[PDB]
Amino acid sequence: NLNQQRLGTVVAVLKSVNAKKVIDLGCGEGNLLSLLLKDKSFEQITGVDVSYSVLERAKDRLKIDRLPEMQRKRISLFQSSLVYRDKRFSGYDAATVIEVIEHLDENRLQAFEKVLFEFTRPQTVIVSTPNKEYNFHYQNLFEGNLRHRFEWTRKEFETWAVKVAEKYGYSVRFLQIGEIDDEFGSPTQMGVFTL
Repeated sequence: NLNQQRLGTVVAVLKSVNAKKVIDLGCGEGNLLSLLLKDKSFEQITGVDVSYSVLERAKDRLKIDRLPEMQRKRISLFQSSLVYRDKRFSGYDAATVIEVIEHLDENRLQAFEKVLFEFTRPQTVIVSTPNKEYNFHYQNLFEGNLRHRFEWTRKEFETWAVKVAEKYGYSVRFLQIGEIDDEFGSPTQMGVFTL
């Protein structure tokens, strides 16, 4: 499924840069945390979410209060707004922002940018967001999955990526996740930012 490819790619990218400490900003229900917890190469796995409701679901989904001792010593989950600085954000090799920016209004987005690229400022930053164009053509209204609004087009994602890259001094690489359409691109767009 697409989610597998999406999260599977993030992990792959993280290993390519030999990231040992990873923080997933806006971790939702911990799906990425799950996959990361399966790769012993990651020494510290951290998830952050603005809603404790979602964090609680993440805790249950991961059965954190069940994993072995050495397993629970590597993961951490905590609540934060993601728009203000937080000391708990520093000291990481990489930060992941999966399907998060399309949900942020102009205001929260710009503040999130400073906290991420200026304060947290990790060696690697992975960001993925849907492709409005691709979905418009392959996603049926009210249908939960692909195959036959606030999402960004390729141009919009590329424009944003170049903007933060040149403003904060990151080199940016563009990846296409999912089946590629010669005219519309792929289901999800990904930008890999490196210092």
